Amino acid sequence: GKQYIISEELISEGKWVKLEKTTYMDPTGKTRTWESVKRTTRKEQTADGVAVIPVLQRTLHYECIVLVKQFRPPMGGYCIEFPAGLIDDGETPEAAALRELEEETGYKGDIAECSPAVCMDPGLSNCTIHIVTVTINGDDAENARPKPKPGDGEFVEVISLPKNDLLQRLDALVAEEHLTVDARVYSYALALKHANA
Amino acid sequence: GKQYIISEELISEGKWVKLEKTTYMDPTGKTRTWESVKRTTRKEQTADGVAVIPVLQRTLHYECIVLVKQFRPPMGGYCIEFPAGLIDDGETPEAAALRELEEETGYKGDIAECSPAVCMDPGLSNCTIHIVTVTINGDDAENARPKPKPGDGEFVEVISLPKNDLLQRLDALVAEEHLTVDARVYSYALALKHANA
Ligand SMILES: Nc1ncnc2c1ncn2[C@@H]1O[C@H](COP(=O)(O)CP(=O)(O)OC[C@H]2O[C@H](O)[C@H](O)[C@@H]2O)[C@@H](O)[C@H]1O
Ligand SMILES: Nc1ncnc2c1ncn2[C@@H]1O[C@H](COP(=O)(O)CP(=O)(O)OC[C@H]2O[C@H](O)[C@H](O)[C@@H]2O)[C@@H](O)[C@H]1O
Ligand SMILES: [Mg+2]
Ligand SMILES: [Mg+2]
Ligand SMILES: [Mg+2]
Ligand SMILES: [Mg+2]
Ligand SMILES: [Mg+2]
Ligand SMILES: [Mg+2]
Repeated sequence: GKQYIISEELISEGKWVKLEKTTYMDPTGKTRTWESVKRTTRKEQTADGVAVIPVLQRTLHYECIVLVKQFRPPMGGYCIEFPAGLIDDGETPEAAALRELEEETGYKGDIAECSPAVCMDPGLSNCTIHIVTVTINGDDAENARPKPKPGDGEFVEVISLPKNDLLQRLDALVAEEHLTVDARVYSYALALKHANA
Repeated sequence: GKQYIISEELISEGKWVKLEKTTYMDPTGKTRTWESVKRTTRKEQTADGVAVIPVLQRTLHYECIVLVKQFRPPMGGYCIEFPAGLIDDGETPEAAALRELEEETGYKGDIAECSPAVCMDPGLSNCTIHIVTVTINGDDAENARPKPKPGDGEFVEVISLPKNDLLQRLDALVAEEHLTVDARVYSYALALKHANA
């Protein structure tokens, strides 16, 4: 028997996040519940945000993956992640990705590809994002002196690491600093390693 | 200046998840708030769970990545993910990995590598997992006819896709029906294609 949602009761709602009690039908026709999380900023027929995989390309160097370091309140510490942001109203995933990349890193990129909506943590929330691959011409005079343009309550640090040695460099950051690496960044790094050998 | 947590005020706590209002100090010395989510099952000094990257190997065959498909209440639909589960009390990440892999797919594997705790969705929750790379000897009799041993309220479908064509195969599954691929699975698949550049 196929499963389906029966009802979604609001438990508590903040200005950005809300908790819900989800009642659904299981394969055996039995009613069960689940505690779900959702963002209050999600628009209809639109993913919550985007994560950007910024590939910095330079003539004299191997490719680099541009990451950002930010203090994350929910984590109680600093985290290393792909640049990311919530999609603004009417804005396409691609546009959101280029804007957030420039805002958080100062780099002006070009779209390479865009994934369909993927889930962030399906066992807990309904949060989804588009993973957008963007290339950056690191030799262009325009990208010589990049500087972020963060908002009021935002201070991002840019950290670019070699694509051919990503996993190792991420491990070093974890060991030497008070940092947590994002699961998507690490999954990306593991496959780069697994593909290689 | 270094940012840090000033206080955490409980907003709503459930059986599995809770919502809190976090107050922290920004780089300038000003206090700001943030809405954060946490799992109530989280034990101090340990990550919430593990995600397993199972590589099914067989002589003279392409390698396959074992994934699971399950109905996810928060998403209101089915999702394709790496087998994963919460870490049991006192259980090590590696043991959780092999245990969850067997319960969800029936396969018995060997640990290849284990990542440090990485965050699932930092801008929203404090959820963390260890991504454990595991290899499955597809030529061993015990792995010939593996059968999932799920819980009372767990219903999983095993889907193994070729590692050599992972991203394309994921797209083909999504073209067939309403399905959402996990962001970590997609990040992994993307890097397999982006590697060697
Ligand atoms: N939970 C919150 N509590 C208080 N204020 C909030 C919260 N979420 C967002 N905001 C406000 O909206 C802004 C969105 O920042 P983005 O930069 O536009 C989005 P970013 O934070 O970068 O996240 C991008 C993706 O990764 C995150 O972990 C989520 O998965 C998200 O989908 C935050 O910087 C803050 O000003
Ligand atoms: N939110 C919830 N509401 C109601 N009951 C719950 C909830 N979370 C866990 N449970 C209970 O604990 C079990 C944990 O299953 P795992 O299988 O042990 C953990 P799994 O679901 O697989 O997730 C593992 C990792 O990937 C998922 O996205 C999770 O968010 C986590 O990051 C659930 O099957 C259910 O019995
Ligand atoms: Mg951001
Ligand atoms: Mg933004
Ligand atoms: Mg932003
Ligand atoms: Mg599970
Ligand atoms: Mg379990
Ligand atoms: Mg399980």
